[PDB]
Amino acid sequence: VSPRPRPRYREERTLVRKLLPRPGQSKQEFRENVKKLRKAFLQFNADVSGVCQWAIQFRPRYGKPAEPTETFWKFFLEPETSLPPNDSRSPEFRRLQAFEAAAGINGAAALDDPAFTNELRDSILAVASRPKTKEAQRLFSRLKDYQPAHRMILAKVAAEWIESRYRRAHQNWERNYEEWKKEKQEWEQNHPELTPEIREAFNQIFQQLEVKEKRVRICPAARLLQNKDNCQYAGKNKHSVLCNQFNEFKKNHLQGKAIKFFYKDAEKYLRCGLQSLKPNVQGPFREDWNKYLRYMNLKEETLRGKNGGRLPHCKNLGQECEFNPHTALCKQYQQQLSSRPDLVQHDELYRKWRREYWREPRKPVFRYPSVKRHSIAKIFGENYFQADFKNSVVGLRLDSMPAGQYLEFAFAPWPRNYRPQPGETEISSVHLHFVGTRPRIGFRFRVPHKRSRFDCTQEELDELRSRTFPRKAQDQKFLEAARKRLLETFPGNAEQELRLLAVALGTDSARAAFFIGKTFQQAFPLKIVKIEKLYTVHTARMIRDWARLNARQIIQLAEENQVDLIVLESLRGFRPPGYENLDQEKKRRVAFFAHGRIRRKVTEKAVERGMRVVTVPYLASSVDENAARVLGRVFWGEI
Ligand SMILES: [Zn+2]
Ligand SMILES: [Zn+2]
Repeated sequence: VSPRPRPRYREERTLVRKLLPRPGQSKQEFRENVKKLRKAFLQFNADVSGVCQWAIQFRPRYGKPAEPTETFWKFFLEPETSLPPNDSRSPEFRRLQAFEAAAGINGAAALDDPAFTNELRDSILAVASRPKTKEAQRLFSRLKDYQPAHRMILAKVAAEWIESRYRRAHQNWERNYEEWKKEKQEWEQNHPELTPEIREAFNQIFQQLEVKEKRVRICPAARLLQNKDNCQYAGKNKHSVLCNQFNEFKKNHLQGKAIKFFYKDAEKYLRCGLQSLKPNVQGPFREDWNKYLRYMNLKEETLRGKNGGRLPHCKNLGQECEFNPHTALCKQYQQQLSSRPDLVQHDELYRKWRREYWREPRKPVFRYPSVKRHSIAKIFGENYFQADFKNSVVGLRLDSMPAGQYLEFAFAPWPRNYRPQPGETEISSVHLHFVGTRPRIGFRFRVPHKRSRFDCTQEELDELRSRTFPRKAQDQKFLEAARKRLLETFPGNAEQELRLLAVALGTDSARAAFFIGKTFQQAFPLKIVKIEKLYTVHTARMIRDWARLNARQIIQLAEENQVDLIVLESLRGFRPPGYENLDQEKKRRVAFFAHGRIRRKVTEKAVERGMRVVTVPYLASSVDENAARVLGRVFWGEI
């Protein structure tokens, strides 16, 4: 039996508490002690980042031959899959030994152990034989004089940082990239009129302009050819300012028949005079008119100027505007097309291609842990801390400070409401980070997942969605493989007994549907607030509170009905450019982020409470809320 990969949903908790002055100690003592914690936090970031800078040079490069360094790369990241299960030592200790050999902190002697394959031994030699940058020599010169336990922690935190951020995202991207290429080739074979020559022509036009966006914010080629003042980008709501203004005038100051016919009578008036109006509206018109000239900032003189008596604005907002001139970008495109009338025909088809197939999905780039976002925490393990939950005091032994000696702090007491009380768990480690200038400590302890009735992991359902079937065009294949995996690993008759909560998120109201097998059993109230309310892409993140709070309601309702499976709805696919006022593409982008966040929190909690999660595609319809029940039938594949 070849050993299995570590879980991604970890069976562990960290409770974070503010570090406080210990009662009877000067603000100055605290400050000097907090200064020592800050220096150790920053040194730990420097050390992990240094290890990452060294390790990341051996990442496999897409579509290239495996380097001889690759086995060491794979092992550093996930040592457990290459070691014997009956190893007397931990994968963490084995990683330490491989790292020391590969970095020349030690020799290959430690690697004579049969725990290590020859492939590993050979890969580690290949790493050690390479010249080291000055930076790596400085890092290894420093780490050589650390205690083994601190080096082990460093290696573990760097390896886990790289594996969990970069490597998962890189593996998701590779499959996304591979399938995008197959979908591109098929779309091009099915639309052969968009030849390479034509694509190139448009590509060069959009480079010459300076359009780096997939989705071009430019009037259609053919609208642009009409040669009128009609852009959909220049105004507010695809009309001039005056057209918007007149609409407020018509709601605020006009009444009865005047709301309809004032525009018409004003143009009749301007061209042919008051006596051209019906006798019975001359009176009201006089008043409506001098009011009109005041609410807009218009003179009757200059209005008589245009086309023999015409108002310089639309009469409705429900019509294409002729007073809304084209943006400078609309006009440059128009200039490019005028010397290329051959391209006009293919404008729309080329923009469809450009939105999907001009740019490959972005290959992830390695990111270092951020000090300001406290991406990582300094680890104090077995003989480097003490905790007294009676007097809420903690001792933290810095790296070179002797055994039994601690810097001592109080901390915000463990809440009584917080379910694992210190006495019903064991603290394996304390984790130090800073939020701004303020020190925080995390008490780390193990909580096993409740066992699911499904003999399948959430990690398998995620791999189906992210690797096996990554494209939107593969949604149907994703849902079919997920349903099949879930039905085949449910112990009984899934179609009669599988307990499922469906919750419809987004522009489908706050309703949930409980199913037993394929049978809709009960609809349940669910009090969610929408993304419209509660109002460095931001830092006023009240999404996090929105996500945690709304996640908790979904989980309570699921647990209350001994649910096996939570089915979520993803957010509506992205509309085509134009009829997207800048503001509403920001608000659709906040929705997507916030909803991503609710799904992740519900998933993490669900796996802890012995459940599984599946996110179905946005309910595509072609006036009451049946939506959660429809979502469940979509899962079962009746719709
Ligand atoms: Zn335009
Ligand atoms: Zn208009």
